[PDB]
Amino acid sequence: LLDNLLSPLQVLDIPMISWVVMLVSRLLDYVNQWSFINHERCISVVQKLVLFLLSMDFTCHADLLLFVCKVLARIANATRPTIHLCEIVNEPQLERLLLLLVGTDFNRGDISWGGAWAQYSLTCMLQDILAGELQLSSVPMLNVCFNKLFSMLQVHHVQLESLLQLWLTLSLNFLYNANRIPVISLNQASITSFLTVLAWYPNTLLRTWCLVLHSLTLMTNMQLESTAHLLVSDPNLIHVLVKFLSGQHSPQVGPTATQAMQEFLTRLQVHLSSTCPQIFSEFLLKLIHILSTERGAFQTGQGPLDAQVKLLEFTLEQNFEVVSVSTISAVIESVTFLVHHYITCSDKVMSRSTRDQLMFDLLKLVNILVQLPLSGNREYSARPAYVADLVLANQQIMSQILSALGLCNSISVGDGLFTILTTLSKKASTVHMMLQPILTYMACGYMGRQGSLATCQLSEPLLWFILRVLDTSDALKAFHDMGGVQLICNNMVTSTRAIVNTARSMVSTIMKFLDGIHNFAPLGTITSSSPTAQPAEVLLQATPPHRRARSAAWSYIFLPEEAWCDLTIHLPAAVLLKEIHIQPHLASLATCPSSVSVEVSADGVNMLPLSTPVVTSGLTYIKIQLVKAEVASAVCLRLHRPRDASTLGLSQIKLLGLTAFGTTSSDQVSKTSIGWLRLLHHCLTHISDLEGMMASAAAPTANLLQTCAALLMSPYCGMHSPNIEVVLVKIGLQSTRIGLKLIDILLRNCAASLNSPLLFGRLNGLSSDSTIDILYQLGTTQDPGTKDRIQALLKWVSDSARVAAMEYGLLMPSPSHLHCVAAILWH
Amino acid sequence: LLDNLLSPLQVLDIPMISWVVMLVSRLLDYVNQWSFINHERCISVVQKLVLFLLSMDFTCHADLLLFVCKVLARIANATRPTIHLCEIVNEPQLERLLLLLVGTDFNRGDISWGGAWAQYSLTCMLQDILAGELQLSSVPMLNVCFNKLFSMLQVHHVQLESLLQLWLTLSLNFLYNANRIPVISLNQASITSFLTVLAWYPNTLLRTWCLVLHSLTLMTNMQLESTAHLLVSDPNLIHVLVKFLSGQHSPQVGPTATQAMQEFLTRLQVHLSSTCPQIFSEFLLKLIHILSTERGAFQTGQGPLDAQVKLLEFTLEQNFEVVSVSTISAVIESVTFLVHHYITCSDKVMSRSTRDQLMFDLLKLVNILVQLPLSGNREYSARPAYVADLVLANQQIMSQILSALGLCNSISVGDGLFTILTTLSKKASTVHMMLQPILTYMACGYMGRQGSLATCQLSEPLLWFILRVLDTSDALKAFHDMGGVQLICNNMVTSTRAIVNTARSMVSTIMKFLDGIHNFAPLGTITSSSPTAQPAEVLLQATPPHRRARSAAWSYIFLPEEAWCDLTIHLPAAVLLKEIHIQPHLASLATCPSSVSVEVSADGVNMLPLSTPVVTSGLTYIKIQLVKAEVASAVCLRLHRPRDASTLGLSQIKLLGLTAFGTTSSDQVSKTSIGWLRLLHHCLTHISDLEGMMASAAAPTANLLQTCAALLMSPYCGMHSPNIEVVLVKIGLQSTRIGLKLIDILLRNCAASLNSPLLFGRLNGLSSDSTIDILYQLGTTQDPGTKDRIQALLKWVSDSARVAAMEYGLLMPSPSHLHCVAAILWH
Repeated sequence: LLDNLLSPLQVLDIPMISWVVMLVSRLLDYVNQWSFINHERCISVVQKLVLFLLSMDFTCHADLLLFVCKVLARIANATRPTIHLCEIVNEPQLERLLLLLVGTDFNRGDISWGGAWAQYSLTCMLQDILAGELQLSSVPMLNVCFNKLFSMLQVHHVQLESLLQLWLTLSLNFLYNANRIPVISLNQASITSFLTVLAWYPNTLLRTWCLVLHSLTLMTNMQLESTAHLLVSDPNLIHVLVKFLSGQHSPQVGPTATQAMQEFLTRLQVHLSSTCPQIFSEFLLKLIHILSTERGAFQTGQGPLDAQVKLLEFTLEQNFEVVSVSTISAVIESVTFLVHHYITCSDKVMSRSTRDQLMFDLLKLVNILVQLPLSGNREYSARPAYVADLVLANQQIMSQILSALGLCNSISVGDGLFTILTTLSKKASTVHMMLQPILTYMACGYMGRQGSLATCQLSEPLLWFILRVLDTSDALKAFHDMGGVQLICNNMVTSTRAIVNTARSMVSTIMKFLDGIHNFAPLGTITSSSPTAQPAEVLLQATPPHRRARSAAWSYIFLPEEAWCDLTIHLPAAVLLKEIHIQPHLASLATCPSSVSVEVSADGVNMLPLSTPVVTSGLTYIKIQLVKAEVASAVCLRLHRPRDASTLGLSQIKLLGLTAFGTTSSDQVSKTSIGWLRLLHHCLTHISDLEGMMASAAAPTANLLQTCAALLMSPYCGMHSPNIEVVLVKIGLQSTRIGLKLIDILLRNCAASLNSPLLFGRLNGLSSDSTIDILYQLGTTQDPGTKDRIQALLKWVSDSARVAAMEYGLLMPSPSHLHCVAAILWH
Repeated sequence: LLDNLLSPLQVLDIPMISWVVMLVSRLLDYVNQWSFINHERCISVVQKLVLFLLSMDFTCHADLLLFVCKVLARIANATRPTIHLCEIVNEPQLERLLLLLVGTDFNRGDISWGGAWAQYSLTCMLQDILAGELQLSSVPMLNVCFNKLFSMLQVHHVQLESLLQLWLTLSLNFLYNANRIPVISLNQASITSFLTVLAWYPNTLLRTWCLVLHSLTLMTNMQLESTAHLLVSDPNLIHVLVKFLSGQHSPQVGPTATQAMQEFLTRLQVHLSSTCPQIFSEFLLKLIHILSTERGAFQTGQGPLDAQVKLLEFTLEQNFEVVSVSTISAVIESVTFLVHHYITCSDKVMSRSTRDQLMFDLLKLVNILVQLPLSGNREYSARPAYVADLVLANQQIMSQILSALGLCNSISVGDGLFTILTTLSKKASTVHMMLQPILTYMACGYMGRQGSLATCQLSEPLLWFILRVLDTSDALKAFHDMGGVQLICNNMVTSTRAIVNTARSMVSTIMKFLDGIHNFAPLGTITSSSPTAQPAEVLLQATPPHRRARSAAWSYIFLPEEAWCDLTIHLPAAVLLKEIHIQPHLASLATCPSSVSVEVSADGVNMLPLSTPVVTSGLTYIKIQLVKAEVASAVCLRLHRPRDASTLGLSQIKLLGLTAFGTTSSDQVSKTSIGWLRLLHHCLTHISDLEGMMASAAAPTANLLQTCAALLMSPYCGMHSPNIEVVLVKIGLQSTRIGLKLIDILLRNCAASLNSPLLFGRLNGLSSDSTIDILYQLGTTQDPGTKDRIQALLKWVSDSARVAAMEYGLLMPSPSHLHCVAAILWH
């Protein structure tokens, strides 16, 4: 009946056909993909049903199409030798059929031919018929058709997303699995056109990308040169993966997309492993280089951080043997520049309640790369020189790394840099290779500047690294041979001139005599630029409201056109602001500001934003820490209207910091000259057998003893007094002349002998346990100068006596130093 | 006393000096900027105090420095002829003093010389001394010094941020104001080096930018060629403003930075207005072009949207006379490409609870630009041709605009495009200039493709535009002369072949006989991949929990390493999912997911992410609307851990959509061929005097009447039946032959005479009010064909009679058509 009703296709009574198709559908379904709807004569009727599907125009209706598809599938699958797709259609028919699903003459993006239900029904019918099959195989014909469909992407005759979805659906035979061999084999031209289109494809949304990654994965599993090789060897693959990784939605792509990318890369690695894994590792390194280069995704903070971190994690497990040194060095250089920028461009505030992980993973990758042995000709990682040597010889890379570590303080990004530098030192061909960049760094100031008072930036981490490099006698001897001792001694003198001591002295003491951070908000006065706003004085109260206070202490009603509310807190006097706490109304977190822009005014008149607004939606407590404490007599909080409320509710605002003086006034290597002294102490003491040499290198430098004494008589600035004492004794004893100079510095004139050192800050002849010990050791140490030393000591005694019988050192001899001279004579 | 104590500067007893300085400070303060601390001999002591400040090294202490600064300022300001800075210091001294504040040998980024309090005290002292001044003026000397300091930026001897802060502070005399003339005049070399450094400066945080903008503003107010001209004429200014505008923090810069940018641009405009405003307008257009070009900020969705919108708003108020046509056309082209990308790359979901404003403002700018008169030589906007003409002649721009409007549906971005097109038509030199791009667009398919069934995308907005362009007789005549009637008629036939009707027909009726969107969540089964998660079935309940329910209906405890929780809802059958509602626990909005990644599965096995995760922190209700309804038998919600909680709390999840059939199964121009018919009706009816011509152009096209009849007998698809009837009568009457064909189509064979039209879908001879009216009018209209028409009518009667005495049209004559023939004979 249905056969005869359709016979005109090969006048139609569409109403009678409809009744019959519905009846036949109901009978066949009484005989899961079709729940949404709730053997030669068989070939005849199914062929006619396909013709009918192909004949449907605007006079036909999608709802009938659904049943036609359902019945077609069910009949194909009901016959003993299942009817194959190649018995049902021919090539032009199959092509038109698939174009109903994917052609741009039938589908206009959001508008699909026959609607979503028709698309779905057609797909389900094709899938059912194929599955029944999986005499003549239909796969050859599907291959022809899909290769044509892929050849049609470049001219915009086929929609990428629908083609991919369809090819995935039909080739999976139904759950996706990254190890599946597609039923429908695409040819090399298809894969190439696919990559080309993707490289230029402008509208790649996330669903499209997930389809793309799943399909690339399955393509790698096709027997086409393997497809994995074709793909990785194609320049377009890098463009495509860069587009993907370069990106109110979250920047992320979410776990499923990230895992899709991982599965793709894993499949590439696996297919290339037992043949040519070097091109895969080189592809990964080229990719990372592109992402890390200036104005690239990593540098601009673009793209799905989750996918980028996953890429780095995957890359860190790869074997980089037989990789070109050019790509390795390119990635090392881009990465070191990137991480240096990252550490130097750090935001001025921090709010918490990650890109660090990405930077750390890149530094880990660099660590892996610098350890690779080089080939004989130094062009490829091998498998006794190393990539490390090329890096050490690169002055710009080493400068960037060392200054980066110089900007770190006491595993993180700084730890990553330390690990790299430690590796570089272990892998350096010679200790000189490692020392030369260190010495270059120590010989210049900020960003390689020169100048009289310009000296390089030290940090506890960088210092620890240098000490590790200077750990062996061979390293210390080389350091000496390259003029390192003179360099650190000069740097100590210079840096001591170019810093003022921030440790409190007697001015702070006189202030205290005249009467962990502290909340100054309660002392403040709070205003709003809005004339209608509720008085916010309650926000300043030292004691917050109860964590269940049902009504926000303070509320702001936004006019429908208002994006920002402002609250300015004027303090009675400037303070060193370190943190700003904002407590939103916990009971109604929808009224929390979506973001907060902090401006600070030192003079309390000219406000300056601290940073870009911090995102605060979803936070129960907003803690904005100033990385660098700022002098502030006023703080303007600009609170952005909540995402999902017209009122802003706040409980408390705290402005935490320190006063200059009073009770509320509560990395030395980075802020003082002490790091140079710690280096000098290490050189003088670490390898006793070299002390002599080091002392002789150090003793000549002008004003070194005066500076070291100054550091000795300073409040603790990151070096325990005994080490400074040891430095002073070893230099003072390395020769008689310097011994006399040290005695004169301690007892008589301790000042330096606009860029010249001065050391005016200390009274002459002051004594401490340290100077007593030093003088005792100078007196009682037995060597050629001992006599002269005693002599000078006795001179200072009689001189003092003489002045007393009538130089602040001589008008005010320390009783302790006199007693020390007596204790020396006694011994 | 203090003078004599300091006399060694020009041995120091720093303790005695400290006591004295503190006493003197207390006496002077008993005789607001210094609250943070709580006349030739005068020149002598102040000079010595400056020497002391300059002599401070690590043996001196910052706390004393504070009082030294306070006392220095107070003494300078206490003497009758205030002591001027130039009496206190000389050039090298002043330079060192300022370098204490801004030099990189004394300041290391976060580490400042003497600490924040010392920096502040030094600044306050300089400001106080200057203010007292404002015999010899100190301004010349400050000019020298600051020009030197700016010359020192390029070699990294001066920190940009501190130099800018200091120059701003000192030149303002204290509240900042964009109309202030700086006290300290910088020279051309300074401004040039400033711009150069800024162009390359890698670490420009927001405070740096605010300083930069304030200082550029004030520089424009300096009498240096005016400084405004120097700035705008400098290529670096564009690089700098692009860096600024190209950018958990909000992408925005906040109101203060945005206003700083506006003030800067306003000052540039004002300074350049009465001299050379064309270079300023050209600068604005070059800037916008750079931001809008491919891979630029606007295109990549980067930078402070608030500042970018403010830039566009500012630009929209400028006069663009005497601007080069090259820059105008460049910006028009980049902007049209951008907005086309924007409309075509729209996200697949939408969540609400803006970049549109930016796109709309760019389209407004384009609208302003296309209206500019051209100079005689067509190289510069003038002040009777227009930029509009150049745009109309640009095929790529017109294609992009028209396809963009083709993707819009019934002021927004689409309104902006419509406004532009309307302007282009009003400004076109001739109607042909406007019609040619329309006709080109109508002659091709998607992205200019060709093909048998490929036809262009129409939309209600684009259609309205075309009708407005075809409003006059001159326009309709030209449209006819260029073959537009034949084009729209062919397009109607073709598009009708290439679409299936999605309107419900009798299959939906039979389904209903066999028994605004709907929540299918309650029918679903919900699971989590986490074995420990609480059963989430409560989330599916049709009825939400009370809006004050104190305990989340469902909660998920995140393991410390878990970023995502997942909830998969399997539905009993596929549905057309249109929306996903997620109700978080309103009482505890801290437990709301920070973001939600929706995956949908049509087969309920293979999940595909819909889009990148939607940001949901701060939302009281999460409504994710699928722009394109998707078939879904399962939905996987991946909820991201809250920003500030280890538990996720949810009240309800709804999955709203439609079933294919049943009770729950509840822009035609874009999805049908009707737009072509609305155009044909407009051509045939709008200017009665042209009807003849139009009809003669339309009547020849093959299968046109069959298609128009098909559309007539279709369910309403965006065209009321009377208009279709008018089209049919006018064509059928334009000649006797076609009249006979129309009679045969209505009474006998209505089917078309894989790309050929078919129109199989309709029984022959069916009647409606419309066909009755058409046939009546054909019969009773008096003209040459009338007789033949009656004749054919009578033929159909007797033929029918004859078949009855023994073509479905003849075996089933409509009683209504027979009666209509009788009513015709009677008249």
